[PDB]
Amino acid sequence: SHANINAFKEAVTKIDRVEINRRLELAYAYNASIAGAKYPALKDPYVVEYARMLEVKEQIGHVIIPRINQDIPIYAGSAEENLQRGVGHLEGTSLPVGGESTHAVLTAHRGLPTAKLFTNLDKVTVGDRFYIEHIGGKIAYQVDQIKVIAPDQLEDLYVIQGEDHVTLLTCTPYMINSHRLLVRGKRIPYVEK
Repeated sequence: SHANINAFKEAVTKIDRVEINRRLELAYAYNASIAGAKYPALKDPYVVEYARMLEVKEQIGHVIIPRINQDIPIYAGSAEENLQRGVGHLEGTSLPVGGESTHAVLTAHRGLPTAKLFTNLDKVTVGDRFYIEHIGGKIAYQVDQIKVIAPDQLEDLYVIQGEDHVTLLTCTPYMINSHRLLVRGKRIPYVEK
């Protein structure tokens, strides 16, 4: 739950520097591929192996949003039962390891009584930060843009060359769900410790 986020942190440091690196390289190449593409077409999210190099205890990292006090693991795919445990990554977009010309897209449900999750995302504001902890470390984002789009539209979801973004996508307005809320971070250097 919050308990399988620790399964992550701990299991990671049992993987040695070399192995970690090899996996990271695979993710980078995957991202380079997407960078250079010409367009995947992204099935709006409303097994999956594409991100195995990143998977540790069936998760690909976790995401921390301080403003809403969440720390939620991230699972590959927008799969139906995975969105009950945490955050799903939209296949077709960059893998959430950052780097020049990336754009990862993460997504989560709102208003599940037990989970919570992205329900409180509307409370997030340009200027807040959020952080992504994956096999090779923590990376940090600062919300530069906030947008509301019809589900048909996706142009905002694609890689912007030269730039490094992560989008936290959810449905909106609350309990109406006719459009999508996009909360966009822009990479900043990590300095929290």
